[PDB]
Amino acid sequence: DVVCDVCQSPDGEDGNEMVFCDKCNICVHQACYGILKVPEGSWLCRTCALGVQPKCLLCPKKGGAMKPTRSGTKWVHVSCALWIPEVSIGSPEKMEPITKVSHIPSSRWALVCSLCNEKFGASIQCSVKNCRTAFHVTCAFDRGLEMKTILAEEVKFKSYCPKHS
Ligand SMILES: [Zn+2]
Ligand SMILES: [Zn+2]
Ligand SMILES: [Zn+2]
Ligand SMILES: [Zn+2]
Ligand SMILES: [Zn+2]
Repeated sequence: DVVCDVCQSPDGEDGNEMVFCDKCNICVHQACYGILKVPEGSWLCRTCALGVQPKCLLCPKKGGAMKPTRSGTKWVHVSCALWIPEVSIGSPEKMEPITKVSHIPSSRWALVCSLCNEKFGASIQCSVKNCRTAFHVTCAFDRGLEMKTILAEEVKFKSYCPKHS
């Protein structure tokens, strides 16, 4: 039916409802996109409100829930910012801005996404400890890899290559 673009979940919660953008028809949880209060009527995402189609600094995928850095001139996928370790979210409840992008190591910038083979952006790797297979977060989602947020002794983000999914 309908799924949240960030976490790929179809179910809402009390105080964490599914909200739809009036223009691009995208769907996001309150907690996933930083919506503090359910709107009284229609609602717009950030890029539709600004009227721009920015490219993600970290992956080659176009469209989807994106948030801006402190500058407001650069944009990053919420999923990419969540799943890439070195990236941090300025506000954990407003879900913005996307910061510490400069902290991504050169070794991560050097990884080639095994799914699209586009030497652009930043890729994460398989959660299995010896699996060096790398891929974009958005590519991992679109291709259909196992992408879970599990609760350990603490939320841990697990992304598994096709072989280990
Ligand atoms: Zn969500
Ligand atoms: Zn929109
Ligand atoms: Zn991205
Ligand atoms: Zn890719
Ligand atoms: Zn693997």
